[PDB]
Parts: sequence; C-alpha cells; structure tokens
Amino acid sequence: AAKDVKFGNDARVKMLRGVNVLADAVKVTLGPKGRNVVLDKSFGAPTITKDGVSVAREIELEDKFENMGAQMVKEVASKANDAAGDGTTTATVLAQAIITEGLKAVAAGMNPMDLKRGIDKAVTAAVEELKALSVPCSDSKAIAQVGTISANSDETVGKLIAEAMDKVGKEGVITVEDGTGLQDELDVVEGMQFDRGYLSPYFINKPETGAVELESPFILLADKKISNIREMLPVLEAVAKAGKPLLIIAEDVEGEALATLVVNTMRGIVKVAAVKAPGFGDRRKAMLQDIATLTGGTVISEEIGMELEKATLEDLGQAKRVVINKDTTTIIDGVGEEAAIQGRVAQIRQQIEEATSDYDREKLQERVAKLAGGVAVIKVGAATEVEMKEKKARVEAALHATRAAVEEGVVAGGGVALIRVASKLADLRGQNEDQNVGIKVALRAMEAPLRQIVLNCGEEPSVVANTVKGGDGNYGYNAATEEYGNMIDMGILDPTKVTRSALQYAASVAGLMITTECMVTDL
Amino acid sequence: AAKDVKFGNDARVKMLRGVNVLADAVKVTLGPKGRNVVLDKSFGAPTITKDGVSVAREIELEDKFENMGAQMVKEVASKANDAAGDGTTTATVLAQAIITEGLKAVAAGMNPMDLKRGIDKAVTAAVEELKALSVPCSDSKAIAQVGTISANSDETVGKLIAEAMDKVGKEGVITVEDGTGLQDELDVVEGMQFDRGYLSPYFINKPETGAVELESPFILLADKKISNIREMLPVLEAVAKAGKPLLIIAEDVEGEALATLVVNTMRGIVKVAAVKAPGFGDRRKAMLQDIATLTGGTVISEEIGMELEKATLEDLGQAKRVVINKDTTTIIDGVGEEAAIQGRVAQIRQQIEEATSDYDREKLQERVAKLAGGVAVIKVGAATEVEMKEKKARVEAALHATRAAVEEGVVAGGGVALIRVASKLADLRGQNEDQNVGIKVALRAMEAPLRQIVLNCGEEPSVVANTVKGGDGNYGYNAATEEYGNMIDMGILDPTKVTRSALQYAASVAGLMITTECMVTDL
Amino acid sequence: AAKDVKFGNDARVKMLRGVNVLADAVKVTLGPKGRNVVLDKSFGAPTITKDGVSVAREIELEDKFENMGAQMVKEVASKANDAAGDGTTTATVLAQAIITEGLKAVAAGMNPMDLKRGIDKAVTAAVEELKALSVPCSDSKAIAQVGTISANSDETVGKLIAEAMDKVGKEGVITVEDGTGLQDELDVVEGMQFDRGYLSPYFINKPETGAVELESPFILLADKKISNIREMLPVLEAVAKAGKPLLIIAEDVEGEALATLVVNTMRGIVKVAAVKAPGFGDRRKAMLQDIATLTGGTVISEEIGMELEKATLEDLGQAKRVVINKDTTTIIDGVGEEAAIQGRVAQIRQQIEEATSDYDREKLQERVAKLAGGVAVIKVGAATEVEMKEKKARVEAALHATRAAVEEGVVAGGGVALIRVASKLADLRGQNEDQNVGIKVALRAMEAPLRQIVLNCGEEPSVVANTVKGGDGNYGYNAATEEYGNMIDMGILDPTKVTRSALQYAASVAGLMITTECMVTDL
Ligand SMILES: Nc1ncnc2c1ncn2[C@@H]1O[C@H](COP(=O)(O)OP(=O)(O)OP(=O)(O)O)[C@@H](O)[C@H]1O
Ligand SMILES: [Mg+2]
Repeated sequence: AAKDVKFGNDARVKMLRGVNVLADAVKVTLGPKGRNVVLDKSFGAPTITKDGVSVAREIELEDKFENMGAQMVKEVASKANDAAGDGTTTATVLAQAIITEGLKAVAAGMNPMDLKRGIDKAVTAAVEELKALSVPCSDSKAIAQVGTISANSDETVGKLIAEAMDKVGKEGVITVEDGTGLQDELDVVEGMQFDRGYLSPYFINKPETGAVELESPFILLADKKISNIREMLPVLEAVAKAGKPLLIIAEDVEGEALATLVVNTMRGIVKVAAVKAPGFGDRRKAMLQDIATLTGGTVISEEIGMELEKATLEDLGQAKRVVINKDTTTIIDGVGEEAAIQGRVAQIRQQIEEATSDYDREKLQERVAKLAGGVAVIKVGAATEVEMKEKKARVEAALHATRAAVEEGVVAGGGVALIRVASKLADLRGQNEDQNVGIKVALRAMEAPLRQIVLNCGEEPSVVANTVKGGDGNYGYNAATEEYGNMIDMGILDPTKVTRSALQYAASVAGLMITTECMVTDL
Repeated sequence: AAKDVKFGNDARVKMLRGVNVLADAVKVTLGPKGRNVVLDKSFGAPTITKDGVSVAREIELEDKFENMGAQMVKEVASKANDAAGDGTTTATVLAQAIITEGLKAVAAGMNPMDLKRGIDKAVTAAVEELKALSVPCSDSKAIAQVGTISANSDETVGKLIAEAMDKVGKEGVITVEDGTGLQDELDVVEGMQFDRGYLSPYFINKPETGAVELESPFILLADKKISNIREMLPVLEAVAKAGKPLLIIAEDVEGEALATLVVNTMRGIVKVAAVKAPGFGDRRKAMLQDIATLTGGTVISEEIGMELEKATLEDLGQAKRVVINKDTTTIIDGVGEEAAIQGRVAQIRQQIEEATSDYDREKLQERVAKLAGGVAVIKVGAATEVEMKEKKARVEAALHATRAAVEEGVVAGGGVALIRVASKLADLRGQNEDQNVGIKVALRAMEAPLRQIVLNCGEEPSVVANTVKGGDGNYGYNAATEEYGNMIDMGILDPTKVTRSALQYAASVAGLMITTECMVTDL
Repeated sequence: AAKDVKFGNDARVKMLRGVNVLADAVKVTLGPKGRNVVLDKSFGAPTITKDGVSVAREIELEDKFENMGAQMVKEVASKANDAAGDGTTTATVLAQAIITEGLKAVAAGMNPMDLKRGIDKAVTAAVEELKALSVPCSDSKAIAQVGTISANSDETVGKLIAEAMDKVGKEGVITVEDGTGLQDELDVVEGMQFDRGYLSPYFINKPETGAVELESPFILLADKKISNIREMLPVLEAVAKAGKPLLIIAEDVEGEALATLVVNTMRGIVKVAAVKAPGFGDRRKAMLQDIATLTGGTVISEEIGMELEKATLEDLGQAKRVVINKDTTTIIDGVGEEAAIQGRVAQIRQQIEEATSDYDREKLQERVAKLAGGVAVIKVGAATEVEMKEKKARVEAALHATRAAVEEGVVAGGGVALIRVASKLADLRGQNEDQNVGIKVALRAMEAPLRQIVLNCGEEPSVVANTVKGGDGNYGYNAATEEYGNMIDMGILDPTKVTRSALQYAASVAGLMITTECMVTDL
C-alpha cells in the first residue's frame, strides 16, 4: 500500500484519541451503578448491554492511527480476561490512565524509557503488596462463600463448586452441563484437559462464549504435521459416514490444504476441529499416548510407519464431549478402557519411582495427574429450562471466579485493593526523576477504577478516593450500598489474580505505547 | 466497519428524536376519533390505516442513532401486544412520555439511576392499584358481555366465546376456523398446545397475522438436536411423496444445514416448520411422549438407538391442522388413538397419585390437563364468504380480549384506568428527591393515553384529564359519545392485563434509555 | 440597528456561558494560591498587575449575549470592589455559583422570583450572622496581616501599609506615590485634607483614578462664591503672569455665571481646579483660615472687603502638589510657614480648650487635627518602573482594604465566615419551596469560594469544606499552612465589610441574572 507514517507526538495524540474512545465507551459500564451501552445490529433491534467486553469488541475507529491505538489496548486487555477470567474493563480503564499521563510527561520532554522503567517498578512492588493484602481461599467454607458471592449470593452454586472441587481437587478439571431435570448432578468421569486451543478461530461452534463443543466426537491422534488433506480424506469420509464430529490432535496442522479445507470447506458438511498435541519433543509423543489410551484410540506415527492414508475408524478414539477454546482442550468422557487407563497410570507411576531427576519426576506426575484425575461434571438442574439455562451460566461464572480465588486468594473489590496498595507506595523512588514521575503516573492510575465506579454512582470520586485512601486494610467504599466499610466483610472482593493481571497487562501496553516513536499504516 | 460513537446528552437528543417520530406517527390512530395514516406501497396503491401496529412496523429512520431509539421502543412495546394481545400503541405513547420528561431531568443534572428507581417504584404501586381497580370477569354472563363488547357489540360472538370457554374451560385451548355454511359450529377435538414458537420467522405462512397454518401436517418428533439435513433427507423425501406439510418438533434445530435448507431451500417445494420440544431435562422427553401418543407418532431418541436415517412415515404423527406463532404451537386434531391417549392420561394420573412432592404433582397434572383437555374448535358460519371472513376476524379478536379479561379482570378503558391509579399515587415518595421526580415523571406519563385520545377528539385534553382525575372510581370520559360517566357501565373497558403490560414494558425501555450513556453504530 | 432578542433559557444560557468564562479566569486567580496575572495588550506592551478584576476587565466575550452577561457581573463586581476595596473576585465567584444554580432552577421551571426572594432572604440572614461573627480589627500586627492578604503574600506592602498606618494613624489618610527609587520612602507630608468633592468630573485629571493631582498648585481661597469673570479677572491677570496650575477654593461657585464664562470663554489651558470650602458657617470660615495658614496663602472675604481682583498671586498660596478625589480634596503639602502652621495649630488648640461647649471643642479639635495630622505619602520603589507601577497598584489596593478592614473589624478569611454562616442559614426556610431552594442555592454559593481556594491548593475542597463546616466557632482552612487552625489565630482575616459587600452584590447580580428572562443584542 503507499503508507502513511507518523512520528513522535503526532503519533502520540493519535493513539491517545483511539484509546479514549475505546476506554470511555467501555468504562461507562463499570460498577454496580454502571450505565448501559447500545450496540447497533443490522440483524434486527439494537443490543442494550453493560458487558464491557461486548462493547470493546465493537470498537473500531475510522482514522487508521487512532484505530491502531484502540486495537492495541483491546488486544492486551483481553489477555487479562483470558488469564484470570475477568479484568478486561479494569485493564482498559488503567491503560487509559497510565497512557494519558504518561504521554503528557513524554510531551513535557521526559525520557520515555525512564518513564516506563518507573511505571514498571511501581507495578512490581504493587503486585507484591496485593499478594500481601490477599485473603486466602482454600477451605471448603471459603470456596463456597466465594462461589455464592460470584453466583449473586446463591448458596446452591457455592455448594456445587465446593462439592465439585472437593470431589476432584481445587486444581482439578470441572465442567458444567445442562441438567436432566430439577436436581443438580455431579459425577467424576474419565477425562483430561491440556493447554492447547483451537488452531483456527473459525472453528467456534454454537457456544457464543468463544468455545467449541463436540458431542461424541472422533479423536484423531497423529504426531505428524498435517498440511495437506490428501492423506487424510479416507478418515474424513469414514467419520462423515458416522455423522459424528471430529477432533484432530496432531503435531500441528498447516494452513496449506488441511486447515484450509477443514475450515473454508467444512462450514456445514462436517464438524471438524483441530488442535496441537501437548508439549514438545519426546513428551509430545508420550502425552499423545496418554490421550490415546484415555480415548481408546491409537496414534499414527510415521516413525512406526503409520500411514494416515490407512487410518481406519477403529484407530480414532471417542469421547462423550470435547470443549476447545482459545488456549485449552478438555476431553470430557473418554471411551477408553478403564483397565488400560489404570495400566498406564500405573506404568507412569512406576517411571516416577525410578526417575533420576526432579524435572523427570515433575513432568511424569503431571501426566498421571491428568489421567488419574478425571473430570468432574456438574449438571445444573432447575424447575424450568429457562431457570436451568440461567443458573448454568451463573455456575460457569462462579466456577472461573472461585478457581482464580483458590489460586491467589481474594482482595477487596470495588477498585479498593488497587487504591490501597497505591497509598502504601507513596515513598517509592527510582534511578532518577523521570523514573520517579513514571512511578507517580502508575500510582495515580491505580485510582482510576474506583473513581470511575464512584462516578457512575453520581458521587464525588475525589472525595471517596481521598477517604478510602485515608483508611487502612480492606476498608473501602461499597458502591452497591453506597456506604464505607470493610470490603471483605461486606462480601465485595475480586480474585487477586484478576486485579493483578489487569494491572500488569494495562502497564504493558501503556509502556509499549509510551515508548513508540513511529506508526505505519496504509493510506 | 469504523463506528460512530455518541455519549450522554448527544445520544440523548438522538434517541428522543427517533422515539418522537415513531410515537407521533402511531399515536394519531389512538381512540374512537383516531386519524388515518397512509403507508406507501410499491406493490400498488398506498394503504390507509388506523392500526397503530401496522404503522410502527413501517417506521425506520435515516439517522442511525435516531433509528436506534425508534427500534428500541418498537421492540419492547411489541412485547405488550404479544403478552396481552394488545397494548403496543399505548406502550409507545407512555414510553414517549416517560422518556421525554426523564431525559429532561437527566439533562437537568438529576441522577439517571435514581430517576429510574423512582419510575420503577411508581409502576410497582400503580400495578397494585390497577389490580385493586379491576372488575373480575369469570361468570359466563361476564365472559359474554366482554366478548360482545370486543366483537363490536355482537351478541353472537360473545355467546360463541362463552360457549367455547364453558365447553373447554376458561384457560382451555380454543381455535377459530372458517365455517362450512351459515350456522356456527363448535366441537372439542383431540389436540394440544405448548409455549414454543417457530424457530425461524421465515416460516410464516399465508396467515398475515404472523402465524403459520399447516393442513394435515406430518409431525416429526425427535429429541435430538438437528443441525444437519443429511440424516433427515429420507424422511423429507417420504413426506414430499405424500405432498403433506411437515412439523418438526425436536430438541432444537441448528441453523447450520437443517434450518438453513428447511428455510432457504424449502421456499415452495415443501411446507416445513420447526419448533423446539416443550420443557427441558427429563420433562422434555416425557412431554414429547404425550405429543407422540396424541398425534399417534413415535419419538426418535438416540438413547434408544433410534436413527432419523431410518425414520419412516409411520413414525411421523399427523393432525388435521397445526398453528404455530411467535411463542406457541397448537396441535388442533391429533390422529392419535383415543384409547392410547386415554391410556396415557390414566398412566400420568396414576403417577400424580404416587407423587412425592408438590413440584412433581404440579407438572404432572399440567401434562394431563393438556392431553385430557382437548381443543375447542369454533367454526364461524355466515350468509356470505365475506361476512364469514369478517365475523371470523371479530371472533379471533374477541377471543384475545376475553381470555385476557378472565385472567386479570377488566378495567375502565379510554386511558381512564391509568389516569385513575395515578391520581391515587400523589403522595408516593422514594429514597430521595431524584427518585421523587422519577415517580412524578411516571405519574404524569400515565395521563398521556387519555390526553391523546381527547386530542384526536378535537377537545381540550388538560380539561378532560383534570375532570376525570377529580372524579373517583371508574368515572371517566367516553370519547365515543364524548360524555363523562362510569366507564364500566358505558361498556368502555380494557383487560387489566393489557393496561398492565403496556405500562410495564413502557417503563422498561424508558428506564433503559434513561440510563444509557453511550451509543455505537456503523458510520 | 436591528436587535436580536432571545427569551427564556436561550437568553439565560448565553448569559450563563458568558458568566462562567469570566468567572473561571477570576476564580483561579483569586486566592493567594492562585498565581498573579499579566494581561496582554494589542495596544502595546502587556500590562502587569495582580487583580482578579483586571482579568475580568480584560476579558470580553465575542458573543454579544455572553459578553453582555459577562459585563453584568463585572459591573456589579466592580461596585462591590469599590466599596469593599476587596472581594471583587469573591463577588464574581459567588455570583457565578448562584447564577448557575438559579439557572438550573429556571431549567427546573420553578418560579425564579421565589428563588430570588429566597436568595435575598438567605443573604440577609447570612449578613446578620456575619456581622455577629465579625470581630474588631486587630492591632498593627494584624493590620500587616490584613495588608499581606491584599498583598497576596506581598510582605513589603503589608509592612509598608502598617508602617504608614502607624505613623499617620489609622484614621489619618495615607497617600501612595511612585517611589523615587527602588527603596521605598515614607515621608509624612505637612498639609491638611478636607473632604470636598470636585465640582465637575471635567476637572478630573488625566489619571484613570480620576483623582486630580496638580503640580505646585496655586491655592486661592475665597469665602465668597465666585459669581462672575469680572471679579475673577484681576485674579486671572496676575495668574497670567503665573501659569503655575491653579486650584480654587470657594464656598461654592455658581455654576452658570462662572462656569459658562469659564468654559466657553476660557480655554482653561492652564490647569484649574475648584473645590468647595470645607465646613459651613463660621466653622467653614475657620477651616478656610486653617487652610489658608497651611497654604501660606491668604483668604479674601467680602466681610474683609478684600477683593479677589485686588488679591494678587501672592495672596494665593501654593502647594507642592494637590490631589483631589470626588469624596475628598487634599493638599499633600502646602508650603505654608512652619512657624505659621504651628502657631495656628496652637491658637486653634487654645480655642478648643477655651470653648466650654463640646460642639465648639469638636470643631476646633477637628480643625487642629487636620493640620496636625498632615498627610502621609508612601513611595514604592521597584526594580523596574513597570514593577513599581504594579507594586504601587497593589499597595493602593491593600491600603484601602486595610483601612476598610480595620474599621469594619476582621472576620475569618478563606470564606470561613461564608461557609460558617451558611450552615446556620440552612436551617432557615423560605416561605415556599421555590424560595427554599433559592435559599439553599445561596448557601451553596457561599460554600463554593472556599472550595475554589482549596482547588487551587489542589486539595479536594469537599473534604476541606466538610471539615470546615464541621468545626464550630471560627474554623477554616489556611491555604498557606495547609493546616487546620483558627482563622483568627492564623491571623488571616477577610474584612467583614468586604465579605458582606461582595456577597450582597453577587446575590443581587445572581438574582437579576436569574430574573432576566430575555436578552437583547444588536445584530
Ligand atoms: N493563607 C490563606 N488561607 C486562606 N485563605 C486565604 C489565605 N490568604 C488569603 N486568603 C483568602 O483569599 C481571598 C483573597 O484573595 P483575593 O484578594 O484574590 O480575592 P478577592 O479579593 O475576591 O479578589 P480581588 O482581590 O481580585 O478582588 C480571601 O478570601 C482571603 O481570606
Ligand atoms: Mg482581594
């Protein structure tokens, strides 16, 4: 394209404008008194929403430069939600704050690199402080309390989570499914989960949540790199004859002919999803075995002279359901052979006993944990299909909030934790003055979420912030009841992981953007 | 595509303008002295109408923001007509009123969230007041009086309704069909009705009323989720050979291949409609059985290893006629086996006797009520096909009006009930002053319908409103005769359900719109 | 030409906007926190001053409506400014707050008349509270502090004022002159000041103040009025030989005969001034004698039979310089005779004792006092001439404020009095709600200026205001200290009169602005 190139402050004002549109649109929804946002749809009537993630998804600007600013913050802030299951809007609010004051200082002649070092330092210390402020959430009593809090004070949801976690471990794999009636059901089943997402976003299925569900799919295990459809057609035909969907777990699927056809062609004729095999090197092969035995299928390895051209249906494994997302694949009910699965777990258990290094032992037991761990399936029952569907959503939300809570504890919600740790860091300094203003920039930015929340309440944000800061510990402002108090006692908290991810990612883009001297885009 | 984003008062004036165009166009038709509205048609000569619903359907604005305002109010107001069988225009008039004054207050600096709380409170109390003001309509004498009133004082229509309702219960399923001659006919027949509408609006048949009629259709019962046409083609072919239309009652039909072909392809070759099975969980399966026995067909369940690939015509049930709409499916004459149907009803009746909980008993008898209830078919006879067709329409209307009347009674029509309950709530207050103006905003809005009605009469609306308010009970203004009096005695009333739905939905959008800070639309 | 007229809110908005613009600049400047200010001039090099007013003076609004609205505030403010000597800004600040609220109320549609009444009522109450609150001016140390306030942390000015004040006496008038050199000089000047107006503004000299200063004025004293030229003429002839500027003292000059000839006939190229002789009756004569002695000139009376014509220049005394203002005319230094002046004083002094009556004593004592007191002159040095002018202006302002402050007594500054009174005021209720709101508005207005100072501080005025209100007695916030302490103890006090004056004027303006439905402008 002939390009349009901008440098320094020119590129600065451009990015700031794009960020302000994105942040201002999204932040109106912040807090219990958050306002609505109308998103036009050609499909029919507009959508009125308060989900800041939905709003962000719709933000695209006309000016190429401003749009670059917005798309940058959107990409990083989204990583927060992916990591902690929440944090995107807060990440956006913080990012806008750091970027606004950062660029002001830059334009005032301060050194961008120093400013960033200062911002980065304040964030390091602040994360330490949050870690210290964190209230743990380990015992089943705590787990349930967090669960119900997340489920809008639903004692039943908290119970479900706590029960599932107890029956499968706090770091065990738990799924949520539709109930068969009024009563909730919970049953551990043969399954597994690995950190590998879909190869193509175009594999997204009915689940609007950005995931893909496959009922009774055929699992295809091939440690080869499939770039062409030719040597896979026979399998595809057989699968098609079965009418069942397919899950391709290979070393990697290349977008030359395979991923191309699998997506561009299979837009209705079949249901095929593809993901990379877990791990690398030799472990990649071993793990595929675990998955194979688990699903009862066999792996096609060129090493053994296995040919996908001859891969029959009996080679393919199967599971009651499979759910894949951005960065994870969960095999819910492997049709494997109980004894076979137990045999492998034992085989690996033996290998662990005869391990000659910590690294070997560690990875070895991570594998047995997956196989021997199983999947806990929660079946949300209710009186009506509507209630059932609504409760199910609540359970899914509470489950992600609670898991984050068990991992890093919990902290005063309502934007109070950030304003708390910030008030502590008032004496923090750096290698020099620029670095110092960098530190101040971040500390002041940490007050943005609470001030926004109080803004939507029709209250004075600088007065409430001033008050909350003067307090100590988990003392804050409850925007729901609009009264001060102990945030934790008032049941207003966030998993420390989301507040952390939000701050870190926010500081990440803010740092990159503050140290950007040139922007290039098509005319 | 690049978006155009508006915040605060800017988005405010935009929505208000779009709402005023929609409301002003529709409200000219309000009352006995309502004016006409000409709707251009490319198809030929323009249509002159007084049906406010038809007018609304045509309203689309050029400005993307203003159009969003109009489409919002149209979507919610339509829910009133769907719920109570009327109320859309009143809902629009009220909505415009609440929104107009609400936004004024917002722009005056009042808290949007408070204003909405106040509006919401006044509506809660007002609905209580309407409930108190309601004159019941239960005895057959009342039922007939309401019926004839709705049928433009036709004693025969009232009789028909009362007779049908008596022969099948006030909450029983009653249909209206074309007569075979001069005399009206009424006969209860084997049938059923469940709250499940068409999956695709594109299934609408000849009935312009937004419904779909199917003569002697083949009912296909499958508790599976049909997303692909492949495993259903054989059935479709067989059905095609029969020339009879088809009704697909499945767990859900996904728009991947099935709903896609069934709609996009079957635009003339066949007549196929699809709806979701009633209920969820285990009840979904049980109910499908009821429907199966009722229509004489069998359900295809993967659990039993049933394959749609082998679903022959004998598996499909049949009914004399089936009528599906936005949110309901009515099986008018099941070709089921009398004894079989009686057997099931007995079987379930036994289950009720051995029930171990209120929830079980309740749902169990709801099912027997459907099967054992049957459908009352009214056959509108007349001297000429024109008369027959016109009377039939009257019967259908009177039948919505009367059913709504039996459910929640009846109240002074002519916009008098709303202005009545409002005059009572003059001392109502809230948590604060903003909330108070919120309350006033709603109370003043409740006078809009009557004032509009009187406006179309060429009379002074503030004088008539002032007078009606000073009165008491069902005392109001009869815009037909243009004299004051007792609305109920003058036979000018509305089912309490429509006045309620109108107010609630109106306050709903008005509330959302008043608490909207940002609008996003394509450039 | 044609005028554009606006009515209702539209008129109001223009005024409001205009008011805000003017107010905003003023508000920031006001308070020691605010920085001084320099004013640009197209005319020439920029003018350097430290006045809130000046900013207002500079500010003109392009929009006629806005400008006019702005003008209204300024004019009132100036009036307050003159009387108070200070608090120009305060009035402006107060007015703006009041106006905005009042306008909002107008937006409310409450009848503004009540609001104005309420405001007036509130003002009256506040005034009473203030008066009680106010305490007598403290000693010179306080005076210096008072001076410093006018100083805006100009220590020297306060010192100068105090020093000048001490020597002269508070009662004694102090005059400011440009410094001879960088070092300030304070010289007491012998001479008497008597409060006499200048007959015509025409006489009024070049300087903006309009006080007329004559260099080496010649003083002619006549008891008799100067009827006509002819009697004058022989005086004039001597004067022609003269040509040093002439000052004339006469009991009165009948305007037409003298003035008509003088103005029309006489170019008046030589500077001339006329003043009425101080006092009336014998006392007036006595005063004249005192003046005459001080001048060293002689007075001619009909009773003496001395002729003006006969009287030569020698009879006329000379003064080093004379300054005349409308209120008063003073002679900075008559050449006089040292012995003569002293002798006269003694003679008068003897007379004072001699007279039995108080009345006689008072007149005599007053007469002696004037001569004895003399006038005090203050010179302001500066690094540069420009600075000196700026300094001088500040000094002058301080002096007036100080003088006013002392007589009035001092009240806590910082708008502490205003806030304090308001709380009491709040309890008071207006006759009707509309009045009530207005009353509240006035109270709110009072609070605001405290906030503005706080804002300059950058401290959140809310907390400060709240804290200030909470404290009983004199409780306030010292900007400089940024510590809470008694205002009196702090010694930062604003004059009661100034505070009172500003408030009243602001209220008046605000009320007027609110009332004014319509504005008219030229096209
Ligand atoms: N250290 C201080 N703490 C509190 N308030 C102070 C302090 N020093 C002065 N002030 C206040 O600042 C105001 C005086 O400033 P300024 O003279 O600018 O206001 P103004 O008289 O209204 O404006 P102008 O003098 O331009 O008319 C008074 O209310 C005074 O009490
Ligand atoms: Mg001042």
